[PDB]
Amino acid sequence: EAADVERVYAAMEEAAGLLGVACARDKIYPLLSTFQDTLVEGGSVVVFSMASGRHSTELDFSISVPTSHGDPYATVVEKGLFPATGHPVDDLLADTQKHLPVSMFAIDGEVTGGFKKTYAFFPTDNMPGVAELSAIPSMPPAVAENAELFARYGLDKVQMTSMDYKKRQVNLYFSELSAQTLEAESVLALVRELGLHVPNELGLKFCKRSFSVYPTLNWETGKIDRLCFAVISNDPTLVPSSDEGDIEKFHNYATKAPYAYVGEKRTLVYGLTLSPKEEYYKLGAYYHITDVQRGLLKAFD
Ligand SMILES: CC(C)=CCC/C(C)=C/CSP(=O)(O)OP(=O)(O)O
Ligand SMILES: O=C1C(O)=CC(=O)c2c(O)cc(O)cc21
Ligand SMILES: [Mg+2]
Repeated sequence: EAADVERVYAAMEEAAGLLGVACARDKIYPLLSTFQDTLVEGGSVVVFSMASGRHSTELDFSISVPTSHGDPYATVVEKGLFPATGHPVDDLLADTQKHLPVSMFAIDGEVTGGFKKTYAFFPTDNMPGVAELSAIPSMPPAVAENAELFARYGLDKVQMTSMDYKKRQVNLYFSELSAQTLEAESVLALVRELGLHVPNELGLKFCKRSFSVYPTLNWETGKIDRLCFAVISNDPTLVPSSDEGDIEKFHNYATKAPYAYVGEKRTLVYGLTLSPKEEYYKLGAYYHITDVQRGLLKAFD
């Protein structure tokens, strides 16, 4: 429906406007049109995310895509929206759906850059482990090379994976995390092994509240690029930052970002990302939600 495309895009501009970011329609409209059938409210998920520091001048969007519509990356490449990297990443999404059960897909882009990634959701009652994932031919070798470490910290079940075709990186979204894993002692030990920024008390408190944790890996080396802790909540003041600027900006976004599910509070997903020399903050304000998010809020918020 051409109507849904316009509705979604307008909302995207609205979310971007709050951050002072302009949307490149030539890069966005073509993509929304291609997946116009998924933009229908009901069982669709759409998120508009902001980030601090370096990525403060950008705005990302995530749109769920049912598997019934077919491999999303095969679609964008075939439609000439994105060029094949020529690397294993081009086959990872196809191989994943070829080796494991995928319950849903998702496309991810940036308002000025365009399409950049896809997601592969697995059945909650049948999520793969690190072993099954590392077996995928096109999966980064780093996944297998970090299997022991993951097990040592209770990172086993993965609710989904994402592929960034531009940076050639893979995220593993671990789920069903144990309290032990999120303990301050466990978190510090983990970050130290990965050589990442050491979170302070505020950061540690956020980690403990996390419902999901995801490391980013690459095909070049076996070193994890970064690790992100995600918290889902209806609370608009959870940004784990001591910066007056972040406190104000994230709160503004969390209370004004567009959303269609009027009748309920805005679903928000905050992220604390730790990189080798620093940490930055993220916040996804959901424009479309489903029972999945509703269930997560009841369980972790
Ligand atoms: C349910 C849907 C459509 C997906 C939401 C997207 C999601 C889980 C956010 C992770 S992405 P992100 O936090 O931006 O981190 P990076 O790709 O930069 O590593
Ligand atoms: O945003 C969601 C989301 O909307 C639903 C999820 O199940 C999920 C997950 O398992 C892990 C994540 O890092 C994020 C999410
Ligand atoms: Mg993003």
